[PDB]
Amino acid sequence: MRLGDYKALSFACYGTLIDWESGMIEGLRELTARVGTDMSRDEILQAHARHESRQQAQTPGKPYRDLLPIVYKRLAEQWGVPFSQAECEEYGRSVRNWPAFVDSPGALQYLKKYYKLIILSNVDNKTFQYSNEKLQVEFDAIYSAEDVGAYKPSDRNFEYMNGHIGDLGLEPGDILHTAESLFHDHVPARKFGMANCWIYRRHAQEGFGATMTPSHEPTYDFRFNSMADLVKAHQEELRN
Ligand code: NA
Repeated sequence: MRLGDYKALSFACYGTLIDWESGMIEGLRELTARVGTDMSRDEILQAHARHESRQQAQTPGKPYRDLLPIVYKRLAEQWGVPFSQAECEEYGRSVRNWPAFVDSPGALQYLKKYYKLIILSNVDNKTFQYSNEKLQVEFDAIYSAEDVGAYKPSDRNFEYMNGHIGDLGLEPGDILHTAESLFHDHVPARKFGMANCWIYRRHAQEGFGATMTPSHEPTYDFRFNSMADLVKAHQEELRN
């Protein structure tokens, strides 16, 4: 069972290629400073994961940049600190500052040589253009939550990808779904019978950070601690 068996990789973006945990810690810094209970990073991320995934279910058609402001409000109210709508809206704009993992641009450019690259992302298209600039690769397709009308882990996102990859000359069995989030990506990927590759960005950390804690952890065909390690295993495959 080999990385080279696939014509395409489908990538989650935020948490896999973009360091959204660092990004949102920064975007929430003013808000969490108001709380002054000195919350740990992961408590902030997990609190965000809860309000984000629930609001994504509540208003699946809402652009991510308009959804995160509601998450900010919910966090502020849960934590019991004051806030303004203007801060909420600004937090939804902060995605465009969320930094790439440093191995992402180089890894994606390497992978581009060997695979069509597909994005399957919990994001709106306007926001994602900024992330794509940070990533410095051309994607063969970008299937976003805005396109879909729903957020991962909804079935609709994978259905929407499967219904469009024919335009790229692909079938679902050609695609290795590559992602960090067990909850958003690997549970549904397995439900759709996709081969999957877990980029275990949190290998040296505890718990699931900005993704919901899955009750039934999914299997995965490949696992690597980083995009760099995915590339390393690929180069090794070609050596053999
Ligand atoms: Na994403």
